[PDB]
Amino acid sequence: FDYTMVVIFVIAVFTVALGGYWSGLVELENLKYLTFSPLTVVIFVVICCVMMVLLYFFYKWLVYVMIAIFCIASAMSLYNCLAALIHKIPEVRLIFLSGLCIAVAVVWAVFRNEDRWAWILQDILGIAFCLNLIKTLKLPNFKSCVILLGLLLLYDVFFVFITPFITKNSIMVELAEKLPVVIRVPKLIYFPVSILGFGDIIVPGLLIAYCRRFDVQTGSSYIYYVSSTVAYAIGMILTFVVLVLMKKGQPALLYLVPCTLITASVVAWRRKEMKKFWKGNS
Ligand SMILES: CC(C)C[C@H](NC(=O)[C@H](Cc1ccccc1)C[C@@H](O)[C@H](Cc1ccccc1)NC(=O)OC(C)(C)C)C(=O)N[C@@H](Cc1ccccc1)C(N)=O
Repeated sequence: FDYTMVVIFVIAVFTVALGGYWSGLVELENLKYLTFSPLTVVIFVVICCVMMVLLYFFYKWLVYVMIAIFCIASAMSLYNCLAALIHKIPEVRLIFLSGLCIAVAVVWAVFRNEDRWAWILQDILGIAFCLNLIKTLKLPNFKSCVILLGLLLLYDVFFVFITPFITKNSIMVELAEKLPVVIRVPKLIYFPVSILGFGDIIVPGLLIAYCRRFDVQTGSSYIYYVSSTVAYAIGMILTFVVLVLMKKGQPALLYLVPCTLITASVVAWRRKEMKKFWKGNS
């Protein structure tokens, strides 16, 4: 047990409970986006696998390409999130916000080496990126949710567990000039860092976004969203316990997808609404 492990859990739940909640907020005003498809989901999974293999085998230039793309995407996402937050309280303001965001992104790009104090910048950029990507990506129905979660679960478990049995080098032991995707937090006793991927925040984030959208659509207030967030937090705690008591790295998707899927299925089945929750309205 350590204080750092608490901080990662708070970040991984605050920015998923807010990413999911915010998704339903725009849904409310619509009733007054790149929707996925099962074939599209499979294509995205295959492209993710190919991208990961290319990252591992062509690392030298792929790291710089990923840093540049992540910097631009995170600057844009931070601008969008800050503009959305400021819009509520009563353009030159947009230009100033874009300038501040690009200044933060440039500072992060030029200060990626010092791990003493670049982790704050990387955490803020990652939280903004995850929030924006959860808001903008909408799933059509629970079938896509289940297919994507299961395919990612099998893919990630394979990549982390079966790869050591063949490759002489786990692939993720090299993937975490480090990769600009993983969230880095040093030991918060005096400042050896922890790592949490963006997938743990995004994929259950997409499921919670869909749950909140369904909440808004059907009429129920907070049932599915609260249930999914509670199960996601319990999954994070269980993953942390298993990681500490196993002394090895652990694929969290393994202790996240079953919990979230089971809780969503149970909460949908208790009300006899599985068919509607699975087909997708309209
Ligand atoms: C909640 C968290 C604690 C769990 C964390 N596991 C993880 O973060 C998982 C695997 C991983 C990632 C990076 C390094 C190792 C292992 C993340 C893993 O599940 C996802 C899979 C995924 C999901 C959706 C879409 C695409 C991919 N990985 C992912 O999103 O892609 C990258 C690698 C680019 C971040 C972990 O095991 N951390 C260990 C690993 C470690 C890091 C540093 C030193 C020693 C050991 C730790 N003790 O900090």
